[PDB]
Amino acid sequence: TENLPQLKSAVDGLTEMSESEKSGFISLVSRYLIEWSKIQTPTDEIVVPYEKMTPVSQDVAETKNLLDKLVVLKLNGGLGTTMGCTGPKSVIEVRDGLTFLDLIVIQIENLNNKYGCKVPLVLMNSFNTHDDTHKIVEKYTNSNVDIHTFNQSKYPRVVADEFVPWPSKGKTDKEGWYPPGHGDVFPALMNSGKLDTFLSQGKEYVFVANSDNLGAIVDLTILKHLIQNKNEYCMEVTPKTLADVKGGTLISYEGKVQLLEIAQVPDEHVNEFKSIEKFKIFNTNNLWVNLKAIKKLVEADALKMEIIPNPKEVDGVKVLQLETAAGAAIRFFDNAIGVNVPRSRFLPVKASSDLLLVQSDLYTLVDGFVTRNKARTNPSNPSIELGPEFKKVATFLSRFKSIPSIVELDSLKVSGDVWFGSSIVLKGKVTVAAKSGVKLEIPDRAVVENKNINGP
Ligand SMILES: O=c1ccn([C@@H]2O[C@H](COP(=O)(O)OP(=O)(O)O[C@H]3O[C@H](CO)[C@@H](O)[C@H](O)[C@H]3O)[C@@H](O)[C@H]2O)c(=O)[nH]1
Repeated sequence: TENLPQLKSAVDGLTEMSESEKSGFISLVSRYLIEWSKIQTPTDEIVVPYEKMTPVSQDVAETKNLLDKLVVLKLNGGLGTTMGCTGPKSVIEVRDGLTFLDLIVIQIENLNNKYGCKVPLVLMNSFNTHDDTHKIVEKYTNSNVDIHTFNQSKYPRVVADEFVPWPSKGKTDKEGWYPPGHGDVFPALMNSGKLDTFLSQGKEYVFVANSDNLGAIVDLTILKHLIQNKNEYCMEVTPKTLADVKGGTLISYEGKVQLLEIAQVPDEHVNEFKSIEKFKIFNTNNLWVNLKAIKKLVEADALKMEIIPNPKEVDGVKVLQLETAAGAAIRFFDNAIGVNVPRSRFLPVKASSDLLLVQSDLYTLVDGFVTRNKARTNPSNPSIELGPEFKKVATFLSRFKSIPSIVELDSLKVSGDVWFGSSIVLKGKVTVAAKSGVKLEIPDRAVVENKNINGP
């Protein structure tokens, strides 16, 4: 529906929304209420190859000067629900009993203890993760890193049929609201005052990343490039692969580079994105942004990102949750670029199949970094697919007495009730399928190479 003044009225009726939230929400709604025959590929001048960038000098002074201007920030608004875990997704243990946050903290600690810098870490969480995060972060109280947190905007989900805020019908508990996407990082950094708290200290850029992307580590070649070339925004993209279905690509449109996402794509064109031909790059959501520019553009209300409707059905009630993507803000910044980086900077962990990959001998932890085995000569990881039986992390761990060796694996598909013993080795293309009513136990020490195991 589209009665806007009617919508504003109800929004102001919702007392728990702060004034700044009511405003930002109404602006989104207002704007809510793609000539494919023009889409272009960005030139190499706009999307710079990382290998062409100049590394820092041997004098640590240059490193300290750059680090003294930096603030690191992570995206932590999500829960561990997909992987059968309660709490923030960042607090799931990924490698060696260390959580995603623990590894990110170690990494920055290693930076601060290494260079004598005091780069601060900022966590942007959601109401669906704030208090739990608040509790966990205290563990790092004496760590050599200042951990800052803040909550991004809390907006009312909108009932789609009648177009009114769900809280107005009385859905005022947690399921009545939602965080408006990571694009909200810009106004929320302002609303939180952290931006002004960092500007009063000297920071100039924020490195933004998904909390569950293990490949998102600080890269000095990239930070250097933005400083010397005055790039106010840099989006790390990676070559698009068959695995990259759900996400965005960077495109040139109207002579500027911009994120292209599914809502903007005409019906008769959805598989071309999926292709490996038309679009050859894919956003990793590792974003580098200039802080003064964020302040300037948020206060001027310039960040007009495309809306992502994300519809859901809760308790039966079909609702709409309008959101935005951080990468879509790239078209509003000056001298903005994409940098095409190797997939080692893009290791998302979204299912227990990814944990199998990261807990196996394909990787090891090195000073807080999940480091790929170099004995793996072929860059690509093995494709791993596990049935629902492996969905909950605890059940996944119960089903692998030890994580099997997969350095020599091309692909593993597991289905049905399957339990694995310790010290197993898997090579090539492997499948294990237990039929209904059957439980399959892979004994300890088994070597499975290019085999289809369909029963005892
Ligand atoms: O309201 C929200 C929405 C998400 N997140 C966090 O944002 C991160 C990214 O979200 P996620 O759903 O994992 O990914 P998408 O938003 O689908 O994609 C992002 O990340 C992909 C790289 O993994 C890029 O290709 C896409 O351009 C970029 O939008 C996660 O850590 C979330 O915790 C928030 O902080 N707040």
